[PDB]
Amino acid sequence: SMSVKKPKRDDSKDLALCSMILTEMETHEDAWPFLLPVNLKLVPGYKKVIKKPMDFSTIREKLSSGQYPNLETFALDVRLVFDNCETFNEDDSDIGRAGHNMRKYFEKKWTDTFK
Ligand SMILES: O=C(O)c1cccc(C(=O)O)n1
Ligand SMILES: O=C(O)c1cccc(C(=O)O)n1
Repeated sequence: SMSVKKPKRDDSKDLALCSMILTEMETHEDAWPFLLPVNLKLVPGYKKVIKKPMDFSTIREKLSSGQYPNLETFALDVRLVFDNCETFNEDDSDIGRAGHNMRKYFEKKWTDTFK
C-alpha cells in the first residue's frame, strides 16, 4: 500500500526478453496459422465470432511501439491468440493441434525465462 512496497524486481530486460520469446514462437514450424491477422473478409464467421483477434505480427507491432505496460499484458495477448484458436478450430484438426503445441511451447519459454 502507500509507502509499503515489496522489494523491486529488475524489469529492465523484460522488453528485450519478450521480443526474444516472440521471435522463437514466430520461427516455430507450427507458427503459420498465427503469423498474420486472420483475413476477416475471406474467413466466414471469424469477424462475428472472435471478438478480439490477435496474431504474432500484431503483437510485434504493439511490443515495438510501447503498447504493453508490462510483462503480463504481453502474456495475455499471446494467450489470446491460442484462446481464439481453440474457440474457432476443432481440437482434431491441423490448426487445432498447432494451437495446442504453440501454447505449450510458449508457457515453457515463459516459465524458463521469468519464473
Ligand atoms: O474486414 C472487415 O472488417 C469486415 C469484413 C466483412 C464484413 C464486415 C462487417 O460487415 O462488419 N467487416
Ligand atoms: O455485429 C453484429 O452483427 C451484432 C450487433 C449487435 C448484436 C449482435 C448479436 O446479437 O449477435 N450482433
